[PDB]
Amino acid sequence: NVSLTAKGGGHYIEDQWDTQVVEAGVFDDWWVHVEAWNKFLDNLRGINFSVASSRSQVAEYLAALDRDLPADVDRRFAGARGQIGSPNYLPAPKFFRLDKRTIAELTRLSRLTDQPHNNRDIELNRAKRTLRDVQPLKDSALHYQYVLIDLQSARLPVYTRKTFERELALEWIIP
Amino acid sequence: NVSLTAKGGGHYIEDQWDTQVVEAGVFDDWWVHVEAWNKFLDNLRGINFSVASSRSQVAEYLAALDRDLPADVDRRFAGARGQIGSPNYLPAPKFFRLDKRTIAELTRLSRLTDQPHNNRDIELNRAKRTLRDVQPLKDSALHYQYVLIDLQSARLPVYTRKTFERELALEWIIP
Amino acid sequence: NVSLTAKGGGHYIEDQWDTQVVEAGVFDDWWVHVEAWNKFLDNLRGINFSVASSRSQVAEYLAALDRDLPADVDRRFAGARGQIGSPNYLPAPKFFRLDKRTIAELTRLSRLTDQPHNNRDIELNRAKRTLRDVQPLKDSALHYQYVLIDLQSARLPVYTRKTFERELALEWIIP
Amino acid sequence: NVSLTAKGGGHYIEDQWDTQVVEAGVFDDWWVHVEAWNKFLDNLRGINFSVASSRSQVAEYLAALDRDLPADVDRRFAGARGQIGSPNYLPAPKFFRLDKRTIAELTRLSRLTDQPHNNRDIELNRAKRTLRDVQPLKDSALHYQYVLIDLQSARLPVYTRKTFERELALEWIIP
Amino acid sequence: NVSLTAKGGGHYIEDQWDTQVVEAGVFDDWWVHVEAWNKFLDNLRGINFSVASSRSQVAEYLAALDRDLPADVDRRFAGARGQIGSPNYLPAPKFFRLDKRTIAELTRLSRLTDQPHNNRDIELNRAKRTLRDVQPLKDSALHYQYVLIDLQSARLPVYTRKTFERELALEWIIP
Amino acid sequence: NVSLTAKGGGHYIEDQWDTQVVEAGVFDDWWVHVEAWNKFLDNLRGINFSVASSRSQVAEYLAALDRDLPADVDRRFAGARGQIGSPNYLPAPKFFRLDKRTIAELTRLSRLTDQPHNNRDIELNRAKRTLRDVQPLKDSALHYQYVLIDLQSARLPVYTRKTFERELALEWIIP
Amino acid sequence: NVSLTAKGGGHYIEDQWDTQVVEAGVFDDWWVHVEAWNKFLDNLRGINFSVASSRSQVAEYLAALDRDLPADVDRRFAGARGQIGSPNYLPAPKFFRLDKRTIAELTRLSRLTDQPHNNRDIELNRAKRTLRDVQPLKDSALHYQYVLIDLQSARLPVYTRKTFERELALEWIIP
Amino acid sequence: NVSLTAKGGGHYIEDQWDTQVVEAGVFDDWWVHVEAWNKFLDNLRGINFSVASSRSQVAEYLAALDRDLPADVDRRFAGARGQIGSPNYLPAPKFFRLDKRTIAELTRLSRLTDQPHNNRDIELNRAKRTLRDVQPLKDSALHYQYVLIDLQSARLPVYTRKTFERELALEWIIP
Amino acid sequence: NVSLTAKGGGHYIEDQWDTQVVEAGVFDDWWVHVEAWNKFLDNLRGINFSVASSRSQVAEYLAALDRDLPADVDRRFAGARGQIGSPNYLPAPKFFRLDKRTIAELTRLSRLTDQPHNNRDIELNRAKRTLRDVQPLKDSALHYQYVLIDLQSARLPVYTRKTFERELALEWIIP
Amino acid sequence: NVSLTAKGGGHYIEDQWDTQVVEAGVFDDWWVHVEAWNKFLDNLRGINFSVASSRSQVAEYLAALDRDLPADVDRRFAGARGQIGSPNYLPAPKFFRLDKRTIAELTRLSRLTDQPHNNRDIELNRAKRTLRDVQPLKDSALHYQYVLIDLQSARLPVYTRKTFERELALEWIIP
Amino acid sequence: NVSLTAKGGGHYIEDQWDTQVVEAGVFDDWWVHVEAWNKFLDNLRGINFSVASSRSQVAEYLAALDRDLPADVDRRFAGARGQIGSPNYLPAPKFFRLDKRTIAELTRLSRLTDQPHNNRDIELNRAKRTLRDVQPLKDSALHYQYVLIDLQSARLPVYTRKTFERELALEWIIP
Repeated sequence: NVSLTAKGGGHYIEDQWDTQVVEAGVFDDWWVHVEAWNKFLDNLRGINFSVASSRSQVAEYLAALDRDLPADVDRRFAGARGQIGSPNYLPAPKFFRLDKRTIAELTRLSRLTDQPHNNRDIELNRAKRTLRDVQPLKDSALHYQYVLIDLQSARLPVYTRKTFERELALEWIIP
Repeated sequence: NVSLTAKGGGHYIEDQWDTQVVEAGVFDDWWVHVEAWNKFLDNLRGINFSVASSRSQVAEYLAALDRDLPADVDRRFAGARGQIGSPNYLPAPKFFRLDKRTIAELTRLSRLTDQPHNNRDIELNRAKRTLRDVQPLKDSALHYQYVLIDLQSARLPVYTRKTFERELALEWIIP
Repeated sequence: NVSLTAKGGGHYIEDQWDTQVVEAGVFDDWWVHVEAWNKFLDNLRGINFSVASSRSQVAEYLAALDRDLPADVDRRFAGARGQIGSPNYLPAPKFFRLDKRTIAELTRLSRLTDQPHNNRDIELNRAKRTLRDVQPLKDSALHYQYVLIDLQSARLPVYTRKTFERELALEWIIP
Repeated sequence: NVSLTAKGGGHYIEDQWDTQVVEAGVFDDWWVHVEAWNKFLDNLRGINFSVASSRSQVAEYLAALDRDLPADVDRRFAGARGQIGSPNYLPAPKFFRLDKRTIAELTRLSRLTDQPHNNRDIELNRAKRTLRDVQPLKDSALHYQYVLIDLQSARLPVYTRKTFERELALEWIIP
Repeated sequence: NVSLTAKGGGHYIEDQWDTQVVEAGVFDDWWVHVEAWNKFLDNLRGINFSVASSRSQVAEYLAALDRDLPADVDRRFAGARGQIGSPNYLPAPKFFRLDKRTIAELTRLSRLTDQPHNNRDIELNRAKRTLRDVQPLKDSALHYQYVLIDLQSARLPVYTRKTFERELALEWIIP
Repeated sequence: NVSLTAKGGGHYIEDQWDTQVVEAGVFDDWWVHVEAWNKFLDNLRGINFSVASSRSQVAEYLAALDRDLPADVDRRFAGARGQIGSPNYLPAPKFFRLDKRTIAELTRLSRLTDQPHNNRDIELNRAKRTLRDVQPLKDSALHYQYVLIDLQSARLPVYTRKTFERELALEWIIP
Repeated sequence: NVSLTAKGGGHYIEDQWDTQVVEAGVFDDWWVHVEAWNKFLDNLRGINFSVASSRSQVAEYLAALDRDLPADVDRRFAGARGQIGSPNYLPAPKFFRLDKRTIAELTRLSRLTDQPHNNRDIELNRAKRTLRDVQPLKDSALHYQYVLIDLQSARLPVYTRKTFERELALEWIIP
Repeated sequence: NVSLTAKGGGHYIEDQWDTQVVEAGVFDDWWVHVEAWNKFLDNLRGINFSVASSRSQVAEYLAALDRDLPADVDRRFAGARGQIGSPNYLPAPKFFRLDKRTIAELTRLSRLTDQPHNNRDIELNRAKRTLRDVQPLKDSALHYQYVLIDLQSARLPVYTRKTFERELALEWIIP
Repeated sequence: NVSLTAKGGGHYIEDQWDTQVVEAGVFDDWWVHVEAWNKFLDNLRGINFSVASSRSQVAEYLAALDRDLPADVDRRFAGARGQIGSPNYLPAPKFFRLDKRTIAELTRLSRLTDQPHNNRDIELNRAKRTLRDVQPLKDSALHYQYVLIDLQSARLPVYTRKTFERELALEWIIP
Repeated sequence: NVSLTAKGGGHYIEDQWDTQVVEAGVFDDWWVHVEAWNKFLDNLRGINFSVASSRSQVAEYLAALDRDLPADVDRRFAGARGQIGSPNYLPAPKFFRLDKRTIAELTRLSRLTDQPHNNRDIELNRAKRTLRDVQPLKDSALHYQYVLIDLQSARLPVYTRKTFERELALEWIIP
Repeated sequence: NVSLTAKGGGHYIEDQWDTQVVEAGVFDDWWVHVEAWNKFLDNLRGINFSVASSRSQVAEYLAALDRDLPADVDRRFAGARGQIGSPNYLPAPKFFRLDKRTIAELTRLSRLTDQPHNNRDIELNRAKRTLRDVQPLKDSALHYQYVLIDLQSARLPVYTRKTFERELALEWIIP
């Protein structure tokens, strides 16, 4: 994934594939599915700071919210299945383009949540024989509040075939 | 959800769908059902600061008060079922448009309620062998009073088909 | 590896192989497979600082994310198998050229994660008969946040036969 | 080793062998096989500082990554076996010339890793009846980070027969 | 946004678009919606000086009170929907032209509210172990009173199609 | 980027490319996309002085608000896609020419925000065992208010093909 | 590098090579690739003064932004690959000539960033048992602001074959 | 070294060898290889002042950047191997003549970096039981900035056989 | 601006444009819009002497009360839109011609308001550890009263097309 | 710049170029663009005396308000693009000839603004442990008022092709 | 440099070279390139008096604004490349003859900027434990204003081949 639409027909002319595709803004850069991005966001919403394994989640969800381009010549940009006006339509496949800027920020959260910590004092005097402290946690907790805000705030460009097609002058051969 | 009105007929001309719909102010931005927003608000009313799990609620309710556009071409904007003047009417489906501004604020509550804390001292000296303290809790408690006030105060635009139809020049083909 | 495409046909004229290949920017310098680089990156994402063996991973993954040129005369630069427009295509073999600059940085992480440490006090008083401390860990933890950011941020040149062929004037004899 | 190509034919004219070979830059100076150097480098990558026997490795690997000239008259400089364009080719034998400068640096690592230490306090109070300390280890740990960086960074001259032959005006008699 | 009226018909002749539109007083300069400006103003009214996050608001509201021209050829200047004298009218779309002068002033507030401050003494002696001071805050507080007054005082030109059309000799082709 | 419009057709006659393009005012000098410049500006609006990482943003955003000429022969100056009067138009690609003067000023902000500072006293007496001070921060804070004002104030020339074409006598061959 | 265009054809007549090439303004003097210079500049933009290893970068980047003449007879001045008007063009190889003046200035930054410092007091009283000070750092910090400004400000001559060929009367023999 | 070109043929007439070679400006005076000088320079670039062993480098690199005349009768001045216009060319062997003036300056750096120092106080009170000081280091640090600048600034004469041959009327007998 | 009336028709015969327009009393000399001049005047009315930023206003308002000729051939002198006697008329565009004399006086105010001052004593003894004095301020305060009086007093010539047309024998070609 | 109009056609007869152009009043003497001069003037208007960096501006703006002759044979004197009476006209390119007298005066401002000063007493007693004084600043402040007045007052000759052509008997060959 | 035009053809008859060239007004006397002199002048414009290293610039720029005769027999006086009327022309190479008078004056600035000074009191009481003074600086600051004025004021003779050829009866043999 984002996988989806399959090999067949063929093909992006590929005279333009490299001139305009692998050259930049592709592979180098993420694509995040919408209605897939929206629930991730609340996944981060969405976390207590901190008990471990409530921070182990940030680190993980960045992986497995699968984040790659919807097409490879041969294969088509993710598209609509079926005609309009009918019970089987299920048309809208959607994609958020993530700026280089965003990703760098996204990893920022990725290691917002990691702090080198003593917790391994619960075990020596508590299970055998004082208090834990949080200022490192908390100035990361609030840093978090801010880094997260901008991700929701800033709009990211939506893409589709009507659009990824117009957007870069690339077209899909019939035969 | 907001789900509801189903695939059939068809369809928003879709000549204008992207020009005027996915382009902005849609997907990017929330829709909250009224008479669904109203009880959420009291859900937040509505919380003691703090015993945990009375703050775990804020975080959750932001999810599952389901918050998305009432239509996708193919499908129609949420509408009235039945004719006027009759026992089966049940006409009014209503929607609050949430500003980009609001959501950012809404997450503000989302991590108003999270504070990195020591509570895990109840366990070592209390269950085995001093006092808890609240200033971090309380300046979040009052911050809360203020962030919440504006959500009730500020009116948010109500939408309906008579209105979402006029609002953006988009129309629903008969056949 | 990167291994792959096999001995046969022959061959890069080899009149130019040394003039333009072993001379520099080859052997001396890494090649990292794409869609192979992308998951490594999240491998590093991706680590807690620290419990050992969560830092033993950085050190290892630098090895075994195999990182060498896709060709040796005799053998061809990694290429596409099959014709366009058909079920068996599987065309895109991709490669990130790693700057001399990057590698030096990459090892920087390699011994970001190594710190000479006391941990071997858990054993004497804890298992027989005080607290661990983290400032060395943490100023490496944050150093980490920064060294890692640039690896994602900075774009690295993508290469392919249409491209590694044009890029250096080297060509593959038919017979 | 580097051993390899065997006695036969004969021979470097040996009128020039001493004028241009044993005189300097030969025997005096190392040769390191490529694709043999590359894995050593990660061998050093590649080490924790410190638990002993994770430092005993540096000392050893400098030996046994065998590091000597590919030829002695009688015998030829390491070369290609077989013709081009065929399944049995296996052509590329490669060599890094190591500067006098490098070796001196290489031993620098060799006794970066050796420190006179107390560790033999684990045994008296721990096994019979306080804490270990690391500043000597750690300012060697970081010294290490730097000494190692330059080894990867700096390119070292690649050599081959097309090249070791041109490089010094020495040639191999037919009969 | 200001978004609104949609692509269709076409179009500003565009023979005059650049002569009289992108040339100056457009893009370069803001447009603020009325009845959208009016509530912003009270947003600033409207702030206590100071507790942080009561100054974080000024900075934000300048963004997201969306402030751009109501038209782009192709699209029409924001207009009236429906005929006069009827239940669906909702006619008046209104716009404040903001002088170059105003914006520069508007940012003046933007960093009226930012002061480099010590507040991070509450944490060391108050949460661990004297008084805060306000003269920098207060001579910004009063500076504020004055900078804000002129924004309300000075009238800014209202615009509409009957007017933006007459105002610059630009007209909208029928077909 | 600014990337965009792709290789094809061809080409700027290139008899004039160097006489009038690489010679000066090109490569040497920035181009900033409009509606891309406008949000950057508020990005700077827009910052508190100071907590670090609220100043780390200035430094970054200067990079990645991508700032280069819209064309290279072969490729065309960024242009309009589609005919006038139709749902797919999306015509206006816009560009701010940045004076040599501006850039020098722009870097001025770039290291307005950097000050050599003691902050690393929070750690010794606060986390182990007095007040921070701001005059260096604040006379940079206000310096900032002024350097930023002129960037918004001063109009910068807008460019387009109707215009970059007339502006320098350069034209695009049909075949 | 700048490496690139390869041995073949031949050759600069070399009757003029020394009269007009090695004699001066060549080898003696740097060449910096454009679109390679542009990102370096922001590399320096671009640095905090100071935490070490944020100053270790200046020193390094001067090396490895590779800075040498695009040609050696035999080999051609870096040139365009392919014909005009076609998908494979990738024509523009560009070069900034660096004045003797610039380089001397460039090293000025090189040891702007180096200051003999006490930092090695963090370790004795902070890790075992007062404040750090910055005036040396800061009058280097501001010195920096100025030395850097001129590098962006001053235009440096762009070169190409159409130009390096005309510039010195040197020409490339066909056979 | 500079070693290189080998005994054979013979010979500089040697009627003129002493009249014009050993007499002066030879043996007495250094020769530094170019493209060998260029990387040394950045070697010095290139150093932090100070932690020891970052100053031990200056002292060393003056040795082992090997610095002697390219010829001894019998042997030829370093020359080109192969004909022009062909894949094996590798023609340019280059040499910087170092003035008596330069060398004296070069040693100036050689003991710029040496200062008699107390550092051996880290060991008595720090490892057993105050602050280090830098004014001697720093007025050597800046002295350094200046001594180094002139080495890059001042051009040094390039030499080659076409040139070392013309330069002193010395010629190489055929038989 | 004064911008306004647009390119079209054409044109001032331009046989007389230079004889009678650019020659003098045009470009050289200001034009100030009436009903635009009138509010500026009260802008200056209108200022307290002194607290800074109440004097920063004089300096600014001289800029941005935009002050240039209403026409350039091609374009017409600012004129009336629509016929007499009707709801849309909005006829009167008006202009004050500013004498060379006035402008020189106007700048007089421009640096009436600037005085080199000590104010930066509030900061050393007031914020850390006597009185400010005003005679320089006040003899500028009263100087001000007088310089300002004459600007209101002296009438300046009003201009319009009925008048700028008669005033210089210049006329606007029909076709 | 003033750059602009490009090489083509050709050419000033150049029989008269030197007799009447390079001989005097050209190169020797400045040309300042109008509508480029006008905003510079207010740039100087326009400055407070003094806080540094409000005087650093005078010095800079003299550079970069680019000030050179509009033509070099081959190239034409800056001219009008397009025919009269049409939407694309943009005719008027204008130039102020600066007397030798003016420039000398202009530099007068250039080092009106520079005064050798003590300011570097803020740092010793204010940041560690009396009043600043202004008479040198102020008699430069008022000197300024006067030197600036004459620049606005005195009219400077406007030039154009209809005029630079008549002005010196120089003409532009057709072929 | 001024270097440029290369050896070839030949030659100034050299019967007249010494009679009329090396005899006087040549070698003895400077030549400064125009459009190279013009930016130097602003380089000096252009300096604050004083902080050191803002005076170190004067001293340097006198060197490296390279200042020597455009020709040596054999080589031609700097000339035009290409024919008139064509895209490649780039004709005008220009030169200011500097009087003996000027140079002596030019060095006057050279040690206008050098004053023996105490600054090395910042270090003893300021960094360990009164005010700096400027009268020596300032009467050099103003002396500067005057010495600099005449350099701009006084016109210096422009030279070219049409002119350096006529100027001294020297001519360039064809064969």
